[PDB]
Amino acid sequence: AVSADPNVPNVVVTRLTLVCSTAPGPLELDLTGDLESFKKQSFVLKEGVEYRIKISFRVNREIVSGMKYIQHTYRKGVKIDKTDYMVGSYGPRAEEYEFLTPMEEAPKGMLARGSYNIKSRFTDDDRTDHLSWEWNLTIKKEWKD
Repeated sequence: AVSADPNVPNVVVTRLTLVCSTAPGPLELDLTGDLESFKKQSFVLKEGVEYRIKISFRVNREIVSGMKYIQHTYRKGVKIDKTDYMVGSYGPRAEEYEFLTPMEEAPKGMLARGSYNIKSRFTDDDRTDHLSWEWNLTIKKEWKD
């Protein structure tokens, strides 16, 4: 046999980047198969840093007009705030795309320092949900020192 039905998906979060003004670098997270490693590691940051998010996703099936990027800030198993970032429509033609969110200040404060489990659900207008994972955000005071 020379094939096993790879089930070519339409739109799925290929990778996740995180740039900033004083960060160590664009943290890249894997969102293809090895996702279990997310709960094993977190993202170190500083008290409420203004960082942007770059989502990447392949589109080789149909045009998904109405893509959305949600994210629930879960704390110790307790959702405290969640929002939906409208990405935009994307038609298949070559490879994935590179979305970009504005600088989002994280939670700051002496107690704000710690790991923050987040719930991101990659879906569209309403047809269905492309993919969703969970990663913790470890806040700090001088991650860039």
